[PDB]
Amino acid sequence: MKYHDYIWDLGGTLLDNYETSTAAFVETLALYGITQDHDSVYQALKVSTPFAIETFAPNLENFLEKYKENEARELEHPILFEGVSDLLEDISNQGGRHFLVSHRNDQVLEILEKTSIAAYFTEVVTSSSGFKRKPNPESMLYLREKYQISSGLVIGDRPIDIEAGQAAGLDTHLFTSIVNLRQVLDI
Ligand SMILES: [Ca+2]
Repeated sequence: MKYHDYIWDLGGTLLDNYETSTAAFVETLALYGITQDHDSVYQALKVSTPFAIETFAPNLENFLEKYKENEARELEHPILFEGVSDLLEDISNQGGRHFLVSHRNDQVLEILEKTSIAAYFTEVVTSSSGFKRKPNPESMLYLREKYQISSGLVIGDRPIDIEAGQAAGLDTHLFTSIVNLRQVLDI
């Protein structure tokens, strides 16, 4: 068991936020009589919302407003990446601890409840903890000190996650899939 402590990222790592957003974006396009495929919309949103709108909905009246309403509805039932809860469990079964660092406010906590993974986290750091944003290592150094982390892995989907982890003296994993993370961990 290579690491004891796991410092997670939510969006793009545990939470498939682009899936719920894609569902909302595709359904909003349909209101205007427009069909676009899942994979194109998903990739466009991963670039940015302005890119997705300029690409697929540049002159659709009230599109953003309606899209955001549909997205909020989708997020009544957020979607984790496939296999997340089983991986969290396998790690916890070996005595591992899970932490979460987010730049978002305390809505994070609602998402963890709705997806039934709140029980996994020893501590969830949100913006209300007052720390600087990644890639600044402040929040991960706080966790390292408070929880006396000697064997920690920082998992996130973006460069800033890796940079924060490195600057905090922790090993990192650039998340692409749950299966691949399992392969790296032998678990
Ligand atoms: Ca992320």
